[PDB]
Amino acid sequence: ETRAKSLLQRIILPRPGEPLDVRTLYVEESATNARRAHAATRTSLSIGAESEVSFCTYFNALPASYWRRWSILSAVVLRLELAGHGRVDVYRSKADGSRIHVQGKEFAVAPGTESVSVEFETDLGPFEDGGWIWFDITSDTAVTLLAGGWYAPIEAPGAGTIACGMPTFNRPTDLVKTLGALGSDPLVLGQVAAVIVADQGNRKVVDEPGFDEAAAVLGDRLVIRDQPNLGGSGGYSRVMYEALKNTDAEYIVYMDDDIEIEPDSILRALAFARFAKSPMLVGGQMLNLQERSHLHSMGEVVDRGIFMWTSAPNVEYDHDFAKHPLKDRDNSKLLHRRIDVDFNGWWTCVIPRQVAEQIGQPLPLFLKWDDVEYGLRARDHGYPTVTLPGAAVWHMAWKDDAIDWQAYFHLRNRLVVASLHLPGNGKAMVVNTIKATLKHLLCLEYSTVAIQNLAIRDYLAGPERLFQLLPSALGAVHALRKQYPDAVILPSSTELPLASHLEVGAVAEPANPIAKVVRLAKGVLHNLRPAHARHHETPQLNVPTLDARWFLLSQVDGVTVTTADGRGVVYRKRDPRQALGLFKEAMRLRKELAARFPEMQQRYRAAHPQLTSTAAWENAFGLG
Amino acid sequence: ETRAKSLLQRIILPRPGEPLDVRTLYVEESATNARRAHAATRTSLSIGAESEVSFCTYFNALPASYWRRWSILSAVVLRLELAGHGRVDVYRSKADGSRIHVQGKEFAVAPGTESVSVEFETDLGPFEDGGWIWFDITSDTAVTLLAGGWYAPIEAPGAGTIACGMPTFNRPTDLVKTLGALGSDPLVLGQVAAVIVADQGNRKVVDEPGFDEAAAVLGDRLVIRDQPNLGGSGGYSRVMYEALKNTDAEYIVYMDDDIEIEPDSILRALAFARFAKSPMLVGGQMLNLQERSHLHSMGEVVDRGIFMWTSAPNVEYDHDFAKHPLKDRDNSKLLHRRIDVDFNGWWTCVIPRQVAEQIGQPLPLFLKWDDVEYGLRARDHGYPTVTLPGAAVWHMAWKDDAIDWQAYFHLRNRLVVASLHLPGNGKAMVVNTIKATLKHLLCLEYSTVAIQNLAIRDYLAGPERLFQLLPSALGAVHALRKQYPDAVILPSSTELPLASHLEVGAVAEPANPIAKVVRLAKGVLHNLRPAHARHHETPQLNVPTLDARWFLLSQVDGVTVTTADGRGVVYRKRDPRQALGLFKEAMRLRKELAARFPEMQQRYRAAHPQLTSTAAWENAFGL
Amino acid sequence: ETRAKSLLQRIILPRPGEPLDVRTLYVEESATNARRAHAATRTSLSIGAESEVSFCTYFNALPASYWRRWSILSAVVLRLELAGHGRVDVYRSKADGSRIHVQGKEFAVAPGTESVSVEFETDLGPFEDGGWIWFDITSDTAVTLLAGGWYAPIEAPGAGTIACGMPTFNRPTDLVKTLGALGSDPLVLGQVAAVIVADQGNRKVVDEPGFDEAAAVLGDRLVIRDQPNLGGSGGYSRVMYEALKNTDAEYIVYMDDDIEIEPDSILRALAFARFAKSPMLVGGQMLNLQERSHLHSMGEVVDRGIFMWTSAPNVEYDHDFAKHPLKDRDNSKLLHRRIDVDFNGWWTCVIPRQVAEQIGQPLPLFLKWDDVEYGLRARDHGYPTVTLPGAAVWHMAWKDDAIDWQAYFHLRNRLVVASLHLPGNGKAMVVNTIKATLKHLLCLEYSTVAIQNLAIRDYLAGPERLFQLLPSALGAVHALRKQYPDAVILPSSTELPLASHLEVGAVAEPANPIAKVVRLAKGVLHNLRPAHARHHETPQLNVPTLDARWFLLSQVDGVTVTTADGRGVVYRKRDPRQALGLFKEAMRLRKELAARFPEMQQRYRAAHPQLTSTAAWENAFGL
Ligand SMILES: [Mg+2]
Ligand SMILES: [Mg+2]
Ligand SMILES: [Mg+2]
Repeated sequence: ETRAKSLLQRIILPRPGEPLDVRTLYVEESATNARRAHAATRTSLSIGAESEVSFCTYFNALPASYWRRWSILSAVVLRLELAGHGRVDVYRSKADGSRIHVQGKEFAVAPGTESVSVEFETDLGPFEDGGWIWFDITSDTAVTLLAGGWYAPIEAPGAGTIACGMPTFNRPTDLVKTLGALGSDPLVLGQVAAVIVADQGNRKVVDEPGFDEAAAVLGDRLVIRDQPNLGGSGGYSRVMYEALKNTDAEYIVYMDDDIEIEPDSILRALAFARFAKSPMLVGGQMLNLQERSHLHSMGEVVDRGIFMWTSAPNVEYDHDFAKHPLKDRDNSKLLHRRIDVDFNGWWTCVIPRQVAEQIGQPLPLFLKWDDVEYGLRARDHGYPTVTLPGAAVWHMAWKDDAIDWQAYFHLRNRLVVASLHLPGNGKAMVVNTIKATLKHLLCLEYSTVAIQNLAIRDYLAGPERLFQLLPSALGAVHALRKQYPDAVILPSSTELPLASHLEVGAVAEPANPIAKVVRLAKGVLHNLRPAHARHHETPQLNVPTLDARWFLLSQVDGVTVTTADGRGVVYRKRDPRQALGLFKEAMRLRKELAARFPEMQQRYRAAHPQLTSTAAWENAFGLG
Repeated sequence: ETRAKSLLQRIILPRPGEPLDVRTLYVEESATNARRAHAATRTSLSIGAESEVSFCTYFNALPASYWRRWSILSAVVLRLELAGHGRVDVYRSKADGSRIHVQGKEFAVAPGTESVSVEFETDLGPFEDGGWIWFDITSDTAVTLLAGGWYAPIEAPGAGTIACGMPTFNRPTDLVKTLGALGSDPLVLGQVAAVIVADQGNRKVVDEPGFDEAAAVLGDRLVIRDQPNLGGSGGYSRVMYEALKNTDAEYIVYMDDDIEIEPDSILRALAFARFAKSPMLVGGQMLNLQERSHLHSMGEVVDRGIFMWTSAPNVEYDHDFAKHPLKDRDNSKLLHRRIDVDFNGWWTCVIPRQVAEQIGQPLPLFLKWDDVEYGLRARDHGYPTVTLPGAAVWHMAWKDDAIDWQAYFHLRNRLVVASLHLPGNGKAMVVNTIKATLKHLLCLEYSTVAIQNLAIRDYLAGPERLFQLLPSALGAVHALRKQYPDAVILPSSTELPLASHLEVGAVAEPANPIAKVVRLAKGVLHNLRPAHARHHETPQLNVPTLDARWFLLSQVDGVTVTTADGRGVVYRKRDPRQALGLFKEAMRLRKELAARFPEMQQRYRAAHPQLTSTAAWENAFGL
Repeated sequence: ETRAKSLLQRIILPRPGEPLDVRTLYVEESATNARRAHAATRTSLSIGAESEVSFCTYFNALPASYWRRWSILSAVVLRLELAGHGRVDVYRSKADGSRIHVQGKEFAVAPGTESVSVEFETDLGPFEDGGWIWFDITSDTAVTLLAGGWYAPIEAPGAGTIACGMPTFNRPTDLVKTLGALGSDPLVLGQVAAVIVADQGNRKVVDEPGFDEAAAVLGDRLVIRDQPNLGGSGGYSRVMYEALKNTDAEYIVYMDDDIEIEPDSILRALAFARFAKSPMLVGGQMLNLQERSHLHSMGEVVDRGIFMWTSAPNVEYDHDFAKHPLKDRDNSKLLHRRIDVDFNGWWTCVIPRQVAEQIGQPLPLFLKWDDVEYGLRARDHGYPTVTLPGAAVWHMAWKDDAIDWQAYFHLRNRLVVASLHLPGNGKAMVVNTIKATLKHLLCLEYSTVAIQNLAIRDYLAGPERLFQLLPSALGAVHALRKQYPDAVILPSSTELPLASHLEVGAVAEPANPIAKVVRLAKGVLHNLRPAHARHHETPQLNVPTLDARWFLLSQVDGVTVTTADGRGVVYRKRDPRQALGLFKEAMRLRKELAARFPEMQQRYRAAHPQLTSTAAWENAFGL
């Protein structure tokens, strides 16, 4: 007689010996409890007498606003199996984090039996701008939650079969763990029709220890394809090609090879994609793999002025649930607002087969902006994208991605997608790139300016080169970078002579803004003077990563800057002649870009159907 | 199968009944734990079920940046012996204290066995500017850590034999405690080849109760010598002399006679010196003996402008770990930066035998600026000094060391080392000493100005007088100070008449700098008028230590000031004639110093091999 | 073998079921302890395994500064008896609250025996400006402190016999409870030779239930004497007379009939009075009876410029140890300084027999300014007064003591004592009383000025009327006050018609000081116009106690003000002619006082020996 029909989200609990900071993602235990809640299994919990455990957490709370805005559901059904005497209280929240009591039931096991069912049904009405639904358990005796989860009162449409896919490149140790975690949960395995791997490196995962057991667990689902290193674009395009050609799944699940999979997130994203009103992309969120209690972002959009991907409104990066729980209205109010996004990353993303077969294959961009363009294309075809809170995987956050080789792909493809979606003349984007070049030159980052000029040149060459540059651009970018001293990395600062500290002045951040202006003037005047070769062989300062800002780099001639991860240093040397030459070349290229932008818009929008075609990608993979 | 090859740092735990604030130096227990962790032994811990214990502490976290910058080690190995069912998560940090989860494991004891081994291996890659490596234990059941420690994956070079040495002076009880603690650890005794003591006081340690048991535990290693009071310089010089002459050890371990020795710190410094790329000095840090949970300084450098020793960059004094643990990124982020130092104190310092035989013996400076000069000499000879975190010893911190007799030895030697490592004319140092003399004369500290003039006069006498002033300057400084009223310490303010509180106005510090300037003007105008003798007999105020600042001593004629430790008072009296005369004499001496500084530089750089030779110190030891 | 000789202070512990906030005066348990410490008796504690208990509390910490400044002791001996396995750590503090570790010992009961002795001896050296000495107990297993206390390493001078004395007036229940508490401790009764009571009321203590048992416990020490109500002055004078005539005790102990006695405080004050360098008055502190975890004052002095009793330097009233313990360096630093006082209250005060026989009897002042004058006379006769921390009793603090009848005795006796100890012409005191009269007239407190004028008149009547006004001033003040509407208390504001709120403007406290000035101007202008009789029958506002300030009372014609304890209201009314006449009379009397001040000084200083004679008080007692 239960209203529960289809499972949407299980009540998952931490692992044996889980760190205390990560436990906040599952349960919010009250400090007044004289005993910590012991998690016997991954779906059961054991709390002692006179204890209160709140499930207003990132994993066990239901985002009712998302299930109201995009799902065909009118109400949700909470079901719990309990043993012992206690009470379960169901609360909801508004768009500003205010707690509202919904219902409450005092439960106890009937004598003669062993367990008791507690069931609530709450409408998705008051969640127009945001809000969650959660439940707290306040025990009178020793209470044990045997099982629980959220349900939809109607059966799930379709079959729900999914084809997973991960592009890998010389990361077999992590791919083995990913496949094992994918095959560990039988509920997830029951929905997987294929597991597609695109090995683009030389160290094949087949030759990795621990691979055969996970492969036997997955059975015939595992399909590994070898191909040249075509980057993330080529890898995910091969995944989608295999899923659309050789598997009969209803949803393609883009994943990454270096993620820690929470298996219930896949089921949550699948159930959300199945109950959607219209076909839509359902992506997952990212938790920091190094700080596992941190949610990296609630959602991402793209500023259409300068055309640049940024955080969605009411979103702040890096949220620590251990320090600021979901109940904290001071620091976690923005988490109670429904976040509307333009795109979602491919670390975990669900694409319906209809959307994939209609809008086509990814663009041959190798890396960067390959997911933003796909999200924008899906939106233009009438398919929105939702970053579903609760469904997430663990992956490393973002370092020197705007300085190293990536600074090439970040710019070129930025100009490509802008050719396909930026409305207007694009002068604001050119001014943004001009000031970015100014900053790069003032910070003694000349290889970045060189490779960005190369990116502008390769972009102005037309879309007909996009498939030729797919496997050969990275080599040229690397060869151009390694000819500048600021790109060659050393083991440590000891490989150079000791810091002389000669001719060093004020290099600390200014306080008042007039000091900022006078230091900018000082830095301009200093960069105008010819440098001293003395500081090109013996560095002046050993500057860390965070101390390497403009107010320090604009007053030096030669400085060792420590890399982001702290594994080495790079010797940046100031050269007025080369700086002026790179600036002149960048301004020439940007003027030509501002002049030819309508032509490039037309050409890229005309070549887009040929770039997303299946035959062109078949020729790219070598299946001619 | 284990990658462990050389023990570098043992996981040590607090003593039975250890104070809670001191326990934070070893373990960081979570407040949500229902039961406090019980340390059965000093090398094992027992935690209850569903508890978490973090080892990101001052004694159980490896300073990976130091073992990357100066050691030949490419990686470290963490080996743990555990009983029960739980999980061990090894983390690291960056230069700003960002916690990076490195690697986790879940352990359980198989049925039929008594314990399990948990081993990790982590490279020393991402530690260019700083960072630690630690591990946390989250228990599912009752979990007992039987043993654990850090291990280098290669064997240790050499033999690891050490010769420890402590100069003592009328402190036999603390020396007996130190000798007992030195021979308490078997792993430490296994590496000690000699224990040299230089008794310079009348109260001999051989006549102290409890000495014979510690002597029998140490064995033939204990070697006690007797010599006149030649200060710390002479004591450590005698220690190094005996070590290089009669012992075949590979390292000399300078220690102090009044320290509480953490035994594993000696082995940590030894392992850090043995795995060094080039020979180097591996000094230890100093924990406050009175506040046993505080670390005094991460390291010390010397500013070459005014030439003065101070805290290294990114170093603040007095860091309480009980209040600000290592995990606190708000108040402990500076402890995650690799601190480069110029020298290290001789409360615990490791000097390789090669370095000692090459650079020589300490200078005959008696007290102050001896370890600084020795570190700078080692640096000039191609040997750096590193203050290794985690390897520390308890000892008192610093009070009146800028007013009492030490103000002599601190200034004179400050000039001596300035004749050796100060590039330039040295006018900045002279201006700094001029303004310091101004501060002293405004604070009615005339004895300090007098002994500083005496220090300048003795420094301008040349290096030939150094060995003559080694056993004779202290008595002269005492006889000079006992002629001033501000240098005579009374038992209490009760020995003087009651405070009159007459003619006492603005003595509380103001809040605006304009008022600071007008009060400085008031004090300048007050130090010009002839003082009233009535206030030189009956004091005006009974001022405590903290209240004795310039905004009070410049508006008074006679005041009793309480000493730093609070065991007495001193009667400071203002005299315009004597103040002006001392100022004139100090200015004349500093003019002569600024004029003759190149001459003194040449004289001290030429006579350096003679003052650091074995024969001169043998003549000084009475040998 | 033990250096302990004389018991100075026992380590006392809370009562069964003691409130948590009161437990902070005895023990400071660590919040991390899994179990709260249980005190099976008042002298034993039982702490569980892995727990820390700090005795740096108000009762179990030794004020080393006071035992160094006023006592002949050179050190203090801490002796404890412990069962179990743990560690004791003795700490001290400086004058600013910095914790300095002194010593530490690990204890464990030897096999066969049941308890072990732990003994420390610490010199009273570094306590010139302040500081305490305490000990912390950190357990390993179950630990039980059976008994402990502080000791002097020399025997106590004299016998230590004390004669107690408590004046009472119609308080039989509290006096019986006080007698029971005084007789409950055998260590206190062993020193008590007499318990003197001066029953000055109609209801006698002899007819109170529960009196016979306390009387039988006290034995023949209880000496009750009946006499007319002569106030506190007469009661304490009769107590001193009886103690000096009919008992052979060494120290008189003034107590109050309505205090909750901590019995060990008496022994602490006695030990401090015996070991003193010179004879001195060792008084005790006052803990708030309504907030038992609060200390009212660390000490009291008297400002000589305007001659008014106030808090001593570095003394803040009302210190809550439950919220701000002694270890809190931010909110309890001032408690770590030695407080020098001018006098001490008579709720608990030890006066040596020599001092009492020499300086004489208290002055016949009825109430107020008697203990101040006695302390000043003692100080003039070379006998200082010291308020000893740790030795305290519980008693009510202070309300309306500046508006009711007490405003009379406080002013008159303020002048009298001034005539004995005020250097100069005393114009500042007259100006202070003038501005106080201005404030009283602004707040519609006309009876206060009406009785202050009577006080100025009776003071100018000469000291020959002091013994005549002893049993007659209270009735005159009462009959004069009850003729004013602001002094007649009503059961509630419901006795008057409801508040009309008519002609009520700005009554909230101004923000910027310019608003304060303009509101003072408005209030001055409002007191110039004729008052409307309408507001004299129906009140305008029902103003609480804390809201009855000048900024509200200076802009009204008739207001009900609630009394301090909240048991009634008074209908204050404004009358411009009456206020003007009271002001004129006050100015006349104050100009006459400022003119005749040297005359009254000479007269009172000449009459003081006759007013403190035994014959005059024998005449006053009816003997
Ligand atoms: Mg990846
Ligand atoms: Mg020392
Ligand atoms: Mg009373």
